Amino acid sequence: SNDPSGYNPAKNNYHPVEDACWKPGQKVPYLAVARTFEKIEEVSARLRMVETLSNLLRSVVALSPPDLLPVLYLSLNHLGPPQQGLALGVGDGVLLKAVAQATGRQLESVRAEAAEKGDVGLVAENSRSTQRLMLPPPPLTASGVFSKFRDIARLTGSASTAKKIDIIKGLFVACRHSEARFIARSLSGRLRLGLAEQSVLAALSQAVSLTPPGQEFPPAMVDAGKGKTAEARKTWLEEQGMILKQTFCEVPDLDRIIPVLLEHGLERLPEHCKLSPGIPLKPMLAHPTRGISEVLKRFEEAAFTCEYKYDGQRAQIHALEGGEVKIFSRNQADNTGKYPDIISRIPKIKLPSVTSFILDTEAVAWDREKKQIQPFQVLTTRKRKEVDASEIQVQVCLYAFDLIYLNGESLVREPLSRRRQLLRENFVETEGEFVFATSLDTKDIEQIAEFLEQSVKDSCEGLMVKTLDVDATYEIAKRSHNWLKLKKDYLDGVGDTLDLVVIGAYLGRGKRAGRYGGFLLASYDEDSEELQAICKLGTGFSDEELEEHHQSLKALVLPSPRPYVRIDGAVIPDHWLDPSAVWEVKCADLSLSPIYPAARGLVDSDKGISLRFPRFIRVREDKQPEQATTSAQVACLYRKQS
DNA sequence: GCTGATGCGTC
DNA sequence: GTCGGAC
DNA sequence: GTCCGACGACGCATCAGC
Ligand SMILES: *OP(=O)(O)OC[C@H]1O[C@@H](n2cnc3c(N)ncnc32)[C@H](O)[C@@H]1O
Ligand SMILES: [Mg+2]
Ligand SMILES: [Mg+2]
Ligand SMILES: [Mg+2]
Ligand SMILES: [Mg+2]
Repeated sequence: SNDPSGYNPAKNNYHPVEDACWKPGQKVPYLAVARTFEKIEEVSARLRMVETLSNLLRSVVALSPPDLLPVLYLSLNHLGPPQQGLALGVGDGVLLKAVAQATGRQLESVRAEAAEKGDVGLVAENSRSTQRLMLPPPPLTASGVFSKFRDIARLTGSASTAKKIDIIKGLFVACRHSEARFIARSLSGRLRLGLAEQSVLAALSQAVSLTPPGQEFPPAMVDAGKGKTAEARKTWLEEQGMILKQTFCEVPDLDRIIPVLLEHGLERLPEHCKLSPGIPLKPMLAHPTRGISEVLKRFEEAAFTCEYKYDGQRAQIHALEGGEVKIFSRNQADNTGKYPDIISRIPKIKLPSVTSFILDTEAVAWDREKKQIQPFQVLTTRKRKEVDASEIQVQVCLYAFDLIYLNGESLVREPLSRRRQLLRENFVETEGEFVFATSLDTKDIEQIAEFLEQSVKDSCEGLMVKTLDVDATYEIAKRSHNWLKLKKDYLDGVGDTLDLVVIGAYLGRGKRAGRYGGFLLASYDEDSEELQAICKLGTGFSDEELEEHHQSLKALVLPSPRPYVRIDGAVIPDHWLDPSAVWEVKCADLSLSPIYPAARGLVDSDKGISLRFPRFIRVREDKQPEQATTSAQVACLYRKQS
């Protein structure tokens, strides 16, 4: 109704009409979204973030229903449904170049300031635009910005980058107040509100519950909870929240959900949006566990099963009523074109009485000559888009462990004991092509230990543990991490541990802004008496330990690298460090690296060795660089993985 | 027609 | 993928 | 326990520059 600069979606007694900063039917100003982002990032309690976002959404619902879908995508920093594959194709380099041109500054200067500040958003908004005339263009709108993000993403092929930069410069030219900050963070893929998919869904269910869509204007019902006690209100909002969450888990597509929501309302939503083959769904996830004893603590007395945890890529296989077959990744991306070989074997895995299904499987590289699982790295050499069956060279075996839908029946609310039985009886195993995950039903600690040892001997990461009947459904909305993963490298006394030298530091971004966010590490090659970069490291240390690292490594900063340090193709550190600090580092496995020089020539002529899932464990004050893990030791640890 | 840098999606 | 912080 | 965003290696896919 006035100036969006003063918009406060965090105010007390927020009124969706009277406190909006735009008029009924008007397009939602982008500045309204930006001020909402400001108020969100100012707080740390999710519940406060959700109310703030809910207030904006209620104003959108009340005043400008068509902008709901854009505003939600801007809030998630998504371009659309994950199975459609839209991607910006920008990257820091392009974004920074656009900021340079827009502000008429040198690229190197913008790059150095972004790194120093740990944030592109502040650089893009604390500098004015040269192309801007005396008369600014019209103010940006939420849907307008979203459509421009989509335009950027749809630009492909030769000469597309320059067209992308033009759109980005136009946006920065039209920005006001804090707008440029959130445009830039969105384009860089680092919106970092502290609020994401789960909080957005909560704000959306809260908003449509309190301010129903479909009302004649002016809406008679602006706050549908005002007539309820505080406790009844909270119970009601939690129930409505679960209706939305469970539907979205089954159909994580806002293009489908939002129109239904505006037309029929939330309570009728499940009737219109149901789980079905051909629509990807959210997969069930797992929590790590320390050991067998913790497994018994979380599962108490409930019977459970242990399954090999195969080291491949999750594949959600959909067989539609009528024959069509789709395959999706754990992030709902369409991998159908990547697996022509699997699509052709579907008739061979399902009994003829199966008319439709959704299977939960692990695609694993398989050596047909040796009849043996192959490592995850081999699997990754497969082509991704538009693959022809004849050209496949790395074969895949599917390891199936769950069944989510069969013959028209959703199994989401059924216990695993029944889902597994339907999987085992209606599908056919073929060695090297499609098999059921090796499993063990027991409560005996001794058997479980031997079974965990055996899973590793059989080329697996460890064990997956799942209840059979108690809280054993596939309802992600109730618990997304219902399963437990047990790997050996989670244990304190098990796993490959290395002592590596810190040779560089990278300036932190976001939460790490103003300090180091990552470090470059090296092993010691005793033949050439050089330090060879082996991996980067950015997790495992607490906020306190990280502040100590910054204090302790600041005397070691060097203007130039030492001659006996070799990094080859690794990212050049922002700060070179005199080799001195030695840290203990844990990884899940060692891999052959196309960029790191550590141990190059000892296991492969061209490739050195790096670490899979590295994490900081502790400082090794009792170790000098000469006593750090050697490149020969690295090579020996890699060979031991057979 | 080719290549290095790098985006993007696996983990 | 692992991890720690805030709730 | 949930939710979130810091950060990791790696390989195919993509495109400015040649
Ligand atoms: O390490 P993480 O949390 O990503 O592990 C979960 C992934 O493990 C894969 N996987 C392999 N074998 C199984 C079984 N038997 N059951 C469940 N998941 C399994 C999946 O790809 C999963 O995302
Ligand atoms: Mg950097
Ligand atoms: Mg895995
Ligand atoms: Mg730690
Ligand atoms: Mg590129």
